[PDB]
Amino acid sequence: DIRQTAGTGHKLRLAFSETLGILYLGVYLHTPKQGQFCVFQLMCAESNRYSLDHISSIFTNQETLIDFTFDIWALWLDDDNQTVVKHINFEQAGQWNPVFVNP
Repeated sequence: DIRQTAGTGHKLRLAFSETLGILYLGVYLHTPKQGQFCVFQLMCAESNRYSLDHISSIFTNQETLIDFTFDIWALWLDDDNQTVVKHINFEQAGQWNPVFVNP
């Protein structure tokens, strides 16, 4: 899936939140067009078993993922040492903001 950027397939696939509940995850899927993300709930119970339950099936980004912190920060890699960062507010809805600078 590397295309022209050899070694970029090596990336984190799983992020967790800093919310002291620790109750949900972010997961990255790769696709021919740059991937998707999923969100899962974690339910813990007196039955002594933990459930991992789907919430967000799909989520759409842009450049080649380095790392992500899940509100979902996405940090991306491009050629010649280039970068882009993106935020998305999710509510099912998505508001998006990227990074671009011309100096």
